[PDB]
Amino acid sequence: QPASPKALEEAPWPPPEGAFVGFVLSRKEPMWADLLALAAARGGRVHRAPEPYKALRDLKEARGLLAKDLSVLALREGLGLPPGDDPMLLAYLLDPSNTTPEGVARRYGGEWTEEAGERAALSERLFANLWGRLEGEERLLWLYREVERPLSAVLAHMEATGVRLDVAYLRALSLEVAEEIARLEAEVFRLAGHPFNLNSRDQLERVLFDELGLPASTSAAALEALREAHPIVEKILQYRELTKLKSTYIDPLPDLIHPRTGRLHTRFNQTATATGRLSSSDPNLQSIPVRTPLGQRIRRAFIAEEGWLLVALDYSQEGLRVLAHLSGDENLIRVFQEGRDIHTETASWMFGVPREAVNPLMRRAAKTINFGVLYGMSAHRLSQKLAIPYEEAQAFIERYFQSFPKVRAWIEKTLEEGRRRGYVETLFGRRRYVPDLEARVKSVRQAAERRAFNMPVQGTAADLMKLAMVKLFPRLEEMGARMLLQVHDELVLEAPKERAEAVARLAKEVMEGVYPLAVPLEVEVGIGEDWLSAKEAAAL
Repeated sequence: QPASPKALEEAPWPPPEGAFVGFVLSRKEPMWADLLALAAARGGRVHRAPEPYKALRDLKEARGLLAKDLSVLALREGLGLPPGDDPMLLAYLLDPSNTTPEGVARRYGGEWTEEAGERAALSERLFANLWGRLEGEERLLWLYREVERPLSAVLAHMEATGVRLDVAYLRALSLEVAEEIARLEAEVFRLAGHPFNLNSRDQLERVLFDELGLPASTSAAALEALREAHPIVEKILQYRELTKLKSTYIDPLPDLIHPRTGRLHTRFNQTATATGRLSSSDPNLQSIPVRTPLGQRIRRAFIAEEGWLLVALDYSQEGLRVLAHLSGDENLIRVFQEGRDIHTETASWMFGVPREAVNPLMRRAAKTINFGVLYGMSAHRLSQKLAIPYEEAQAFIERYFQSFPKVRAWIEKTLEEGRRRGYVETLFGRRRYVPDLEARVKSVRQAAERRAFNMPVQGTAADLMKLAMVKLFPRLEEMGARMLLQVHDELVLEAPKERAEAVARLAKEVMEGVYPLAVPLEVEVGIGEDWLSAKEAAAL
């Protein structure tokens, strides 16, 4: 028989100052959860709270794994318990593949279990280990102290505060989408010659392959191939598209209004993504359509409290400004410095015509490359998007890199340094490991290259936004305003109607002045009763 493992020593609540917390929720969403257990740990000693909710009052901060989530629940219960140290944040800075407590425990030692005392002891141990791993990493430590750890309190406020929704609007939008779905379904039935359950894979296989005799398997991948093969496949794809938007971004939202707050509590996570951008859940704001009429309409459902207004701020051409800075391209920097329309000025440079001779077609081409260049868009993709011959796409790309040669040089150098070193870095020194740059299979290596030279751009953009949020938040609290949402290049605030103007102007200032680049940062801002209106004002 084996020796028994060391047990945690246990002492009475409350714990001493600086203790690490562990906690178990009834479900993962803290705004919707019951706090089932609360423990704290210090120097191989664990303190279990007899009634969790009362025990929160004894803590000066939430220090441990998922600290932000405990802070959100505290805020829901009317208690201002700020998140402090969280080993998830350390692990994520060490390697952004570290996104879950179970993964971090597996990698760096211990085990993520369902018992609050063990989670408290795990938190303590993980912090010690990961803090040790970050010794002599000055830039990562600075990012931790100045961005990541303060940002966790900002995220707790956003999630706990939530956003008001227009339920009547959402019902009206739902009906409109239902009408379109019904129209498409009816067409599909006519083309098939009989009704069937469109959502049934078996029934749909019969129709496509056995009845219509289309080439032979009913996945979204499969139907994409056949999209042009028969008019019915196009209709099925649209039906699936609309059904998904309705069931993902429209119908669930009213049920996510919390009965106690009357608001939707979007869940924000700062250790979830490859690039370091913040991610959202319930809803995933990033997946709301941007361009389509339906996508814009969903944002009209997000409204301000009575007597308040939303303020929507967004960085203009954030990625391209970062690329100008990182590449040091003199021509690209000059475009931004001189403050003229970036895409027009780009077309002028590209086509060797004066800006006054730049036509819509030229501007559209310049704009497509200005966005595609960030992601490694191929000449083939460019030719498809502009509906021009491949050869002409190639010519445009050459004109672009003739105008902006250090952009091409920067791309090449980033991949070269990435191969040599095994990682790429943001401006603030966040590293992402990119082992597939040396992968044999050409397919996978090019996909890796695109993700690699994008990380400095999008990762830097994320860093700038996160620092802006950290700098802005206490100024907003002073003014009696709120920070609600972040997605893409954009930040949404809520302000008392009479303070909305002053909030907008201050937020624009803070965001534009967050960090000095070789080019100015530019932020557009709009004010409105709903998010879509605020965005429409900002684009005006």
